[PDB]
Amino acid sequence: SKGPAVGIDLGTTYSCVGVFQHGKVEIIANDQGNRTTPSYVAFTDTERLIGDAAKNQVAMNPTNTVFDAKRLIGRRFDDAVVQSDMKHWPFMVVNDAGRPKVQVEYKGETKSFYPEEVSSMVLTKMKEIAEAYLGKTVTNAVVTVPAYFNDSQRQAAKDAGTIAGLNVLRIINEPTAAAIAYGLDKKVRAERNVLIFDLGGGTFDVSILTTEDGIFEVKSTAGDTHLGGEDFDNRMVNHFIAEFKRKHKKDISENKRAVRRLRTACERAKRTLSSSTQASIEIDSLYEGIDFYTSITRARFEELNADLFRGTLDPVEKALRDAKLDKSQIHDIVLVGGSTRIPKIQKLLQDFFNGKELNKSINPDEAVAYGAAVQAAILSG
Ligand SMILES: Nc1ncnc2c1ncn2[C@@H]1O[C@H](COP(=O)(O)OP(=O)(O)O)[C@@H](O)[C@H]1O
Repeated sequence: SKGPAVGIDLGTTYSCVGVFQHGKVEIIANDQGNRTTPSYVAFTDTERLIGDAAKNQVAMNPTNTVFDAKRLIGRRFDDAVVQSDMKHWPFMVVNDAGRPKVQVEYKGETKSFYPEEVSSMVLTKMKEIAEAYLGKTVTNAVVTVPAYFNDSQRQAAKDAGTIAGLNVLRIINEPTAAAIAYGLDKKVRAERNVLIFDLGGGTFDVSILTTEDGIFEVKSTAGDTHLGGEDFDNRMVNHFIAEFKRKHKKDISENKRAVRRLRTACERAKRTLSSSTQASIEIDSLYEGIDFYTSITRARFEELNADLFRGTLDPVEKALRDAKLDKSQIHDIVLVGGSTRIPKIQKLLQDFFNGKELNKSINPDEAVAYGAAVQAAILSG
């Protein structure tokens, strides 16, 4: 026997899967052709679309396109963290005897779903993707939950795998995976103090990790659970909403769809802003048939979020305090999280540790997956 054993990075927002076949951990590409998937589950009149095609339909299907599934998993309905977010989603999360589900309308009927199977649904597609490129049925996986996950959330995110059909070997911490990606545990026989800076698409996770000879210990976590990628897009989306409104003197705001088209355009823009210094927002017949055609500077950009971009440096210290370690004591700075591609966030942190070089060679949206797959081979039999 042998069996392809994949490591999956289930995200909050996006999830990436990857395997390591003889020598390299290759990161299973996507049907549309991406190294990701946005963690989106949609129910319409005909079908239930997971992955990308779901995310694309969220304007034209608001009330019945479920997402941010990972924020519910683990908690009971009467929890605080659910009560706050309950006021921020186009769908409905209800209670069923203390436990929550998402109520939506699937193929004309009205059904309800338990977080672990909304999150399972993603795994299922994530499952298929592994099968697509490898050419065989994939049963073994290793999943990533953040450091702040308690048994409740683990036993659920473990359960998303079981229900997906997956036989989950072990279930590990994101920050840890990252450190393993870089082989920071493959060490040189001293003690190790490592730092993880995930800056997701919705979550800012910071961790300071001690490797005491081959083994990790999870030291101190920290961050803003509502600061992230989308927020950055919101500042852009909020800006152009203004520039256009003032260019024509016609406000778009309360137009659910006009809003989204710009949205996805600001996203596209922001990403290239990490290499190029100029973005180009090009949306045809946006609103009242008017076209929108403009640009945004990388300069202009960094100043839009500047208040937020800058502020992240704060938890770095804050963990480092609880961690009972000085800036210097860290032997590794690992840039995990997609958003860490923004060069403004990069230098801010690189300056913060005073010139130190940053561990950023692997694509900050994959990284947590890379190890997930690696830690798998070891566990693979
Ligand atoms: N080249 C890029 N430049 C800037 N931001 C990016 C780039 N690529 C992706 N992002 C952003 O990073 C976020 C994705 O991080 P994500 O993959 O969700 O982390 P996790 O998987 O830990 O949730 C998205 O909001 C996306 O817009």
